[PDB]
Amino acid sequence: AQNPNCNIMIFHPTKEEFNDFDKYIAYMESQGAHRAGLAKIIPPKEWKARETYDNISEILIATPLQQVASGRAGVFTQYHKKKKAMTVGEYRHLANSKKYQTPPHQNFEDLERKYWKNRIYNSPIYGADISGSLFDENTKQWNLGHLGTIQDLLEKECGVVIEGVNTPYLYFGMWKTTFAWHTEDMDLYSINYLHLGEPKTWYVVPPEHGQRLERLARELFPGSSRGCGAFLRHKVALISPTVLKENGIPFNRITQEAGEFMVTFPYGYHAGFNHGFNCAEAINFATPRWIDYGKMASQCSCGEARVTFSMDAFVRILQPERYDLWKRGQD
Ligand SMILES: O=C(O)CNC(=O)C(=O)O
Ligand SMILES: [Mg+2]
Ligand code: NI
Ligand SMILES: [Zn+2]
Repeated sequence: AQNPNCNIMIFHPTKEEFNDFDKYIAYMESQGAHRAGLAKIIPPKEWKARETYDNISEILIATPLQQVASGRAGVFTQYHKKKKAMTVGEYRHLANSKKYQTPPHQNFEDLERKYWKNRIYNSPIYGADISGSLFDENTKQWNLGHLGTIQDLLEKECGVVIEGVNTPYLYFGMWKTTFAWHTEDMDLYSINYLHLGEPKTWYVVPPEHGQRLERLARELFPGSSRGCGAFLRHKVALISPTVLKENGIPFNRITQEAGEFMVTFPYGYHAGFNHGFNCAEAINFATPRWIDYGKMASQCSCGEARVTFSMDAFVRILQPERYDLWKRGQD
């Protein structure tokens, strides 16, 4: 069995191997990449996402989210407080202000330590989940706005045509902005390109061990667990590496830099934080191997998780028994 210790693998495709996205994902899997839950892909040196980032300041962040924490330094939840709209250029200035800028530090490790020690005492503002793309239309390779859609994959595998579309989202981050422990909707893959700015640190639990993380989370967030049998779908809970190690949960960590892709694999729980002002783009995708994960994915039916239009058909076709209860939570 390839990659049996479930380590995060890093790939360096040539320009020729960068042509066929599906083929390269399948290649990574042949080498065991999926066992980690997360892989890094460094594009060939010839490749570029676009010519420059000099003209992005007028993009609008209609609903910036202030991430307010509750709990203890290693075990906390976050809620999102909506703020007034601002442009990317306004957000970048805010991120660089004395209140929100990255502190002096020695290296990524020192910064990680400062994050875990101090995150809860601050409320950073995240420009997350903005529909759009920064890939130039002429970029032909690994262009997240031109991937095959999940609806087309389900149709190809299962023969059923369904409604829905699949488009990318932009994330504008600052120091301490945080993504809570989660897997993707319907335990899909995700792909994330860091377009510009400061790094993003990731933590991941191998898919084969995801239920260990779920059991710990039920213990650590006991009111939340009573409220919902899949509350990590709410994307609000954080658990530090120190706490995971204390409880024997297998995981790995890696830092993504500007110009790099990350791929998360079906049912690979992940969480992380941004080092300073940055812009990432991400989208969900599927392969034939995903179908069995989609069929088995947990669902939030308490009402909190509230998701996209396109999830309806996935539930309806892959999980018909769950459909009626799930839809009541959507309505
Ligand atoms: O970048 C972020 O804030 C969160 N991204 C992801 O969870 C992903 O790309 O799957
Ligand atoms: Mg602009
Ligand atoms: Ni994700
Ligand atoms: Zn729920």
